[PDB]
Amino acid sequence: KINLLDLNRQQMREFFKDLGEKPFRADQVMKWMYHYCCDNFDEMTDINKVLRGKLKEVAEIRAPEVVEEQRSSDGTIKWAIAVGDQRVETVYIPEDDRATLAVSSQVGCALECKFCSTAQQGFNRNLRVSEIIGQVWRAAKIVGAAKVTGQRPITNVVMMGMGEPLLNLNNVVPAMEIMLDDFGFGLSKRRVTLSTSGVVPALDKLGDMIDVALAISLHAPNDEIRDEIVPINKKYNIETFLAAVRRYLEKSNANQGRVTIEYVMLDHVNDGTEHAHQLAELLKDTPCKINLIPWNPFPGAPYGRSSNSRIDRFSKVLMSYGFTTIVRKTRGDDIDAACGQLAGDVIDRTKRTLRKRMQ
Ligand SMILES: C[S@@+](CC[C@H](N)C(=O)[O-])C[C@H]1O[C@@H](n2cnc3c(N)ncnc32)[C@H](O)[C@@H]1O
Ligand code: SF4
Repeated sequence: KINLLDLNRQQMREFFKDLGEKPFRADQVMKWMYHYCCDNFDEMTDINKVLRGKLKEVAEIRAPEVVEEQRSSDGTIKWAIAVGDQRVETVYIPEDDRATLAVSSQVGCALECKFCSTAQQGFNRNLRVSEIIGQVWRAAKIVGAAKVTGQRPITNVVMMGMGEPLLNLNNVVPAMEIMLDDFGFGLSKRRVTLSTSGVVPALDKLGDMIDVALAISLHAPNDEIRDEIVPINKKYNIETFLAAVRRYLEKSNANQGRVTIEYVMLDHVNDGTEHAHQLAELLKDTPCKINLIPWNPFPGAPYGRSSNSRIDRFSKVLMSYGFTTIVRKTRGDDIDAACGQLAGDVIDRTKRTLRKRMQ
């Protein structure tokens, strides 16, 4: 069967057209899928029985299943999401004004950032469209669909889970189109954020095919430090990445002329005042919002979390130059906040297979 979660509205309309139906019936079906979090054609009351019969025969609504769940005391929910044999993560982060979902793009990652727990695993495969938007669907359902509960479950989506989004453009863009779509999750392009370590050629391509909010993962004042922290800097350095960001903003207006800059705080690597000064000079031409993220530790990594006093000094240096700097609050401290810890080692795959036999 065709999984309807793989399709955007354009593709959803043409599918129904081959079924012998008028375009807006696809829109009507999407609405049941995303506004009500429905995966059952029998539950769709305002669709005629004939159309309902065609859909059950050739189509399915199969969302990724939750294999594990962790609820924090601050509201943060973290899920291990099954995608065939392997596992990926999805984190729900509730706030006062916003509700943010962290979605994964790939199974593992090939970019080997030394401060990321997914790096040590290595890359396995990219996710399908259904496997990316189905994280949102599944999260929305469990949290509570908009037209079921009355309140939207998810107001903000950030592609900051496992994987590098820009190395999966073919599946990530259509999935984001569904997030943006009114018959999908009806999100503003300000509320859909793609994070990237800096795959420059792909970033130039992203701007030609969609307009969403960009956030860059910088983590360094210079190229000498970033070669160590973020290996892709060896291929596309900071000034090549910054120049690519300006080219994107000339096409994009989701950022409103100001790119988001992610900057993790690692003990005595990139958190002294001398790094803040260098970073201020670096970005003097590029308008931005700087998010200072405290490093969530995990076993194995050769780094420590930066003391909050050093984070304040670092922040105040940048604020003196006139940069808008945000110190991001840590979420899920009582649980595994570290990105990629719940979905653990690769060898569990075999141990899961023996589990199902004696179930
Ligand atoms: C996991 S990456 C995925 C998207 C993209 N490849 C990127 O690097 O931006 C998203 C963000 O998670 C953050 N991150 C990854 N591992 C972390 C860790 N162990 N502690 C704190 N932040 C982490 C990085 O700063 C990065 O900006
Ligand atoms: S930080 Fe982003 S790019 Fe670097 S390894 Fe982790 S997921 Fe891949």
